[PDB]
Amino acid sequence: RSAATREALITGARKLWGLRGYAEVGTPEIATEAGVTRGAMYHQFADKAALFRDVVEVVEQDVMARMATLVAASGAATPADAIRAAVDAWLEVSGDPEVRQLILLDAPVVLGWAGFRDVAQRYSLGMTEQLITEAIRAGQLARQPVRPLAQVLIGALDEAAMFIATADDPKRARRETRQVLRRLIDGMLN
Amino acid sequence: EERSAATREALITGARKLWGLRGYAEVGTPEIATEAGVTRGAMYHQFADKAALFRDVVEVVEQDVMARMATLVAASGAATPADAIRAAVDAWLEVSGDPEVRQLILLDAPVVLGWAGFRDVAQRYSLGMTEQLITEAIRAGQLARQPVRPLAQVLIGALDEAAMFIATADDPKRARRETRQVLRRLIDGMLNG
Ligand SMILES: CC(C)Sc1nc2ncnc(N)c2[nH]1
Ligand SMILES: CC(C)Sc1nc2ncnc(N)c2[nH]1
Repeated sequence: RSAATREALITGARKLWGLRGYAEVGTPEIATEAGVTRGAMYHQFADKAALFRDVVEVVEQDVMARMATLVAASGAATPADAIRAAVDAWLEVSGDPEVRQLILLDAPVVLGWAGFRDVAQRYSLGMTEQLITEAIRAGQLARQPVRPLAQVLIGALDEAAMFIATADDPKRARRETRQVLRRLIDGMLN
Repeated sequence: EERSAATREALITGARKLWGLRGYAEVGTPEIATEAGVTRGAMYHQFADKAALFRDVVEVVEQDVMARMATLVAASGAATPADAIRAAVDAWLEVSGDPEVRQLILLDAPVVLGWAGFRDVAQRYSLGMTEQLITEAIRAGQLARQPVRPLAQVLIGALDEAAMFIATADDPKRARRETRQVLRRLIDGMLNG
């Protein structure tokens, strides 16, 4: 009922904002894409930013699912190779035009830095801490505090993706950034 | 004329002090005018609104952050580019740990300036110094030849997240010790020297 309306609105908002950006699409156009009235939409979402918060949750769930599948697919043989594949998986997924627009460009603006940090960490800290713990257990990464390392790596990878997202030559930005991240990772791994 | 130049400096000083202590959201422009000893009319002549005064406060705070980083690196006695990078990382944790810098740069500025605004300021102050330390290390053979701007950007993201993690940690003393250790391991893995 309400759940059907909310799911229609989130789907339509993800599609249209994914293509043209948060700033360029109003709630009435999203209501039309979804097949609901303005009244029904206003009942479910106070304002545009509330609908965007639910869009970011569903997109982040999909980002983390896709990254897990690419890492499972990579044929990584050790925890060190799992971390290298996880970095390749992030650059691949964050290079999706919808992810670029909603997560890398719009979410930091609409959510704020604190908001974006909270979402990024809520979705990514667990996977990141896991990869670090497995590398430490396999003797391929120095025993060190896991959470601070995970935090710093997430900040590095988020900034890498945002640099590529806004680069004048994104093809070259991506190749050069991937080399930077490999050197950084490889200096930690043994 | 001289009265107005004095008023502008008094407002920036008083706003920096009070917002530094209690946060942007907790201090209004009337209290800042009173602190500075000027009328609301004199404050309104200098600053269209509260956020315009905050933008000028961020500029003098950022100038002092970058000056203090340069001072702490000069004071380290670093003799090589590699040792200057190690000193610069320790200097950022020290400077970003100043309670006024924490409150105005790490907490208030992203909110008041917005994302685009805050990133533009952060880059204007930090990218130059960072790229210079990287170029010197590459020239000295202490860092592999590579494109400078992508490395600078990734390291700035790492260092910004380190500072924000300490700023909001349950135990900031421990967060800072542990973050300093992981950043030292990270740069020592990349530096030939
Ligand atoms: C996969 C991780 C090693 S890196 C990462 N950064 C992120 N930022 C925003 N949303 C996410 N899901 C992120 N994941
Ligand atoms: C230059 C390096 C220590 S990293 C750095 N990130 C920053 N963010 C905001 N304002 C600054 N001055 C910053 N410096």
